Order: sequence, then C-alpha cells, then structure tokens
Amino acid sequence: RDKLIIDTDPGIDDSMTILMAFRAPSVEIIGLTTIFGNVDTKGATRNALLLCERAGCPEVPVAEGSHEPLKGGKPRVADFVHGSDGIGNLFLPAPSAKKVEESAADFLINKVSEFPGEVSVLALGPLTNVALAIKRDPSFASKVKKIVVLGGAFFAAGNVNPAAEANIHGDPEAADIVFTSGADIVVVGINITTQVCLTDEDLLELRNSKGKHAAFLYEMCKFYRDWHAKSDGFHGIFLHDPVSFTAVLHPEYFTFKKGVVRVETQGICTGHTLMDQGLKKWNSENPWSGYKPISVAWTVDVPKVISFIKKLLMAP
Amino acid sequence: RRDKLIIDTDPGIDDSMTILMAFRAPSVEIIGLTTIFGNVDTKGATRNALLLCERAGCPEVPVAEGSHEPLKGGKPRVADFVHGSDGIGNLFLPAPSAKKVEESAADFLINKVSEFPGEVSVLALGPLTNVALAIKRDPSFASKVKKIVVLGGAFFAAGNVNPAAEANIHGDPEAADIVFTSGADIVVVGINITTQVCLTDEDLLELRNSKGKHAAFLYEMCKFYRDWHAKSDGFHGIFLHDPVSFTAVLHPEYFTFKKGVVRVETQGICTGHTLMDQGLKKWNSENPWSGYKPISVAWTVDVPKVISFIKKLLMAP
Ligand SMILES: Nc1ncnc2[nH]cnc12
Ligand SMILES: Nc1ncnc2[nH]cnc12
Ligand SMILES: [Ca+2]
Ligand SMILES: [Ca+2]
Repeated sequence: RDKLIIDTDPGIDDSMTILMAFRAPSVEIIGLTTIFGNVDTKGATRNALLLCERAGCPEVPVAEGSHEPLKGGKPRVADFVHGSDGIGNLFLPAPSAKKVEESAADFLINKVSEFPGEVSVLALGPLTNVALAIKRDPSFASKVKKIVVLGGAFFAAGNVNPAAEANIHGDPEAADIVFTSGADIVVVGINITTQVCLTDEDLLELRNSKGKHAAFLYEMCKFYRDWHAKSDGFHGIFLHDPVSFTAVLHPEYFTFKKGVVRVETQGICTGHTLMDQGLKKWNSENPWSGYKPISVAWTVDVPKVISFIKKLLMAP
Repeated sequence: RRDKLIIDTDPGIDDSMTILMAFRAPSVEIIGLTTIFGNVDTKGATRNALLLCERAGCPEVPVAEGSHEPLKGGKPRVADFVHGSDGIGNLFLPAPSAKKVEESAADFLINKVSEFPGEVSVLALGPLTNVALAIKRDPSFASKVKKIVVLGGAFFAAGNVNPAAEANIHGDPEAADIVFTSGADIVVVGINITTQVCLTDEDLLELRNSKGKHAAFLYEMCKFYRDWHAKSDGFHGIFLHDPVSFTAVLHPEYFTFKKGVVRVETQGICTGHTLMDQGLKKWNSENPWSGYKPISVAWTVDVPKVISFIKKLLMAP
C-alpha cells in the first residue's frame, strides 16, 4: 500500500476523489488536509470529516489548513460551481468526528518526516498548505515521494478567466513556491482534464449502478453538472480531481513532458501556469532558467482513465 | 485597382524578404515604409528600408522613421544574434542615396490613413510602437484604417524571446495592448502559425539557383538567419514569419481565423504574453478580457498554399 495524503477543498469532484481513494486497495490514506477554494477552509474541513464518516473511516485524521492565501485576505470561493456548502447544496447535518489539533502544514511535515520518500501528496486545491510546509521545512520537497497537482492550464484557456485555472488562481505565490521547490512533481492541467468527461448518460449509469456511494455521488453532481451546462455548455461533468488521482495510481495512462514551470503572480495574467519544454536554446537567461524541471501531463488515454474512474465510482 | 499598403517594419532579414515580395506583388501599392526598432536599432531599420526601396527600383517610395524606444522607454536591446549587427545578416553594404521623409512614422500613418479613409492597410512586422502612437494621437485612426495585419504574439504556444513572449510583442507590450484593444479591423499572425511555414536548406538552394530578381541578395542575407535557426531551434533552414503575415494580407483564404479579445501582459515574468478569450465559456463575473471588441486571430494555415505563394514572389524575375 502506497501512503497518501490528500490536500483538498471538498468540493464536489474532491468528494468523488476521496470516496474513490478510500475504495482503492493499493492506497493507504494517512490523512486529509483541508484548504479554501471551492468553499471556505472551515466548510472544507466539515465536508472532509463527513466523507471519512461516510466511507466508514472516521479515525482517518483531518487536519485544517490555511484560511487565506499566502498574500493574505479572505479568499473568494466558487459557490457558483460547488454550492454554498461546497457539496452541491445538500445542507447535510454536521459530523460527530473532529479535526486533529495540528494545522495541515504541520501534519504534512510530520507525516512526510516520519516516512521519508514513502508519502505521496495529492493536491486537489490551492497549494497554500504545501507551500507553507515547503517554507517551514526546506527539506520537505526532498522527503515527499511525489506531489501530484491538479492545477494549471498549459497552452489552454483557464476556468477562472482566460489566463488562469482556479487552484492556481486561489494562491499563485503558493503554486510558484511548489513548482520551483525541487520536489518530484506531476502537474495535471485543464488541457488534460477537459478531455475526460462523464456525460449525462454516464451520470445516469452511476445513479442506476450498485456503487456504495452512487446515490450521494449523483446528488452532489447535479449542481456541478448544472455549472458545466451553464458555463462550458457541456451536458455532464469534466473529471478533474478524479483524473489527478488516476495519475497517482496509473501514470502509464498518460504521457508527460519535463520542463520548468513558473506561475504569474501579478497583472492580468495572475495565476497563469507556463512551462518551458527546453526545446529552444535561449540566447540569455530568463525566469525559467536554473530551476529543476517538473513533469507536466501532456496526453491522456481517455478510455483507460474513464474505465478506471467508473470502476471505482460503481464498486459495491 | 491596387490595394494601398503601409509596411511598419524593423528590417531585419525576414522583413527585407517581405518588403521585396510586396514590391513585386502587382495587386499591391506600397505607399510607404515606416520603421521601428527590434531586429536592429530604428536608425539601422531606416537605413535598410531606404536601401530596399533603392534595390526594388522605387527610391521615391517614402520611408518614415519611427520611435527609437518602446512606449515605456529605454534603449532597446536588439536581436543582432538573429539578424546580424547591420540587421541584414552582416552584409555591411554602402549607405543609401535616398533620404527618409521629415515626418515621423506615427504622423505618416495618421496622414495617409486620413487622406484615404477605409482604403489603407497596415502590415505590422515589428514592435507596435508607431501604430499605438498613431492610435493615441488620433482617435479616428482605428476606424479609418482598412485593416491592420500584425505579425506578433504566440497563442497557446511558446514564445521566441522566452517561454512567455514573442519578440515583436515583447519589444513593446503596452503598444501591443493599445493596438489589440483599439477597435480597429485587426488580424494577428502568431508564432503558433509561423513555425508551421518553413524554407529548408534545399528550398534556400532552389532560391539561390532561381531567376529571382533579388535571389542572390535574399540567399546572402539568409545565411546568417539560417545559422541562428540551426543553433537555437535546431532547424536546418528558416521559419517564414514576416512573409506569412504578408500572405495573410493578400490571401486570407489560405488561413482559418478565430474571433476574440486579445490582451497583452505588460509586467512580471509573463511580460509580452498574448492571450485571447475565444468567448466559448460563460464567465461568472467580468475580467480583463470583458467589454473589448474582438479581433481576428490566425488559427490554422494551408502550409503548401502559403509556401507556394512566397516562393513565387521570391523567385519572380
Ligand atoms: N469553472 C470552474 N470550475 C471549477 N472551479 C472553478 N472556480 C471558479 N471557476 C471554476
Ligand atoms: N529567436 C528570435 N527571433 C527573433 N527575435 C528574437 N529575439 C530574441 N530571440 C529572438
Ligand atoms: Ca478541488
Ligand atoms: Ca520583423
């Protein structure tokens, strides 16, 4: 079993990913660390605690992270995508289980330091907790086995605005700290996730399936699917957080390009992710020179990724 | 019925090929060359444009010297490692006899466009400083210009200055943003298009051995240009960038275009980055791409048709 920490802002697709991860036998979830984005940090914590209870694992630690990005100030949350409660306006009763005392940043440092080179981090939200861990412990990057990042848009339009994807836009400074940290990183951008979809027909197949959480998953997805229809004009949902989970377990379902990634932190392109493939020899140094490259998902085997996700979502 | 054209340029090896092509094109009337920095300093660009008019047997064609620096200021660092110290591949030719006109490139653009409203097209082959100065000085310029075809930017593709930016836009980001948001009829030909259109070493030899009026001069300039492509891009030949934008003026049917708002990043690590909003996604709230008039971005190129048209003009006797 591969040790995994999920840093997340649940969040409808985050919730699908967490429930899938609990059902994946080759994965050991050692904790959930929460962040703002789809909902405020306190809402993300409440949802993560409820997911642990729903999965029949209320002992799995939930560590609450930063309430604000690194630059400071109250974050604007995607309630128009994930609902006011962050799980598609289901307004469910509060969990009985409680979060741990330590912050998400300290939890990340402690678990990674306890098992060096063995713990993988799946980052499903803004990268604030991961960047805080990197800044507080400068050896953190070298100790984490792998960091799989759902975020960015590589030579494709963003979802916040043309320039930026939501997780990166939520904390550009944190994202730039993570991408330049020297850790073994895999980045799954919008250029990849828009290729992997669950149509309305696929969602009905889930509702009618024998899946353990099929009814709950279908109910959350109604609001999420509605946003895709209203904004993207797509009748179904894009699978973003479940695609990054697929990249943890089955990196062979993708092809990757190695290159230095930088994040724009100011101006009209705040939150923009840009990779240097290194195919052109630059005449002089630039912001991409001297950093360690990271792995950027370039292609995706769509039938293989869809098959793997459907199998986990519909497992009894 | 010849189409009036002003070429705003920083010659420049591919700029020079474009100007000589434009002079051989019968359906085109070049009413002037306006110069800017980039490949070489503005002075060098002017000297080269004057020499091109003389070489083409048209020394009466006006050359108007433009800005010596971008809108934000500062002496520009020039691409001498791409186009040579003289900007034309280190040929170091004698000075022209013809002299530039008295008026600046910005005033020339305003005057010619006001003289023939809706008839003058502008082909922009360098940083957009002169065009932006014309737009700022005269608020009717944008409506009176027939079309502005811009060689610049990189749309969902790496730049050539650095991963973020293409050279012409990076030379003056503020000017580029002024042009793209001006409301004029604009066509932008980015790096995403021009890297698809090439002349191999074999194609260059075919030009040297041709009956082209300027074949010997074009081949001589291209030696330095080709060596940069081999060193930097690893390509044995040259990309055709400025000649592709000229092809977009005369044969827009050799391309497909997407309409959308284009904004230019002016600060930070992404200074000079060009980004279009195709408008296919309904945004929840307003953003820097909201409320501007969309422009035309070249999306695909019929490579055999574009190469055939360029070769025809370069090899015309
Ligand atoms: N379209 C979108 N999808 C997901 N999260 C978002 N946050 C803001 N816009 C978003
Ligand atoms: N490859 C390139 N072509 C033109 N101008 C440049 N300036 C910097 N790199 C350049
Ligand atoms: Ca998420
Ligand atoms: Ca040029």
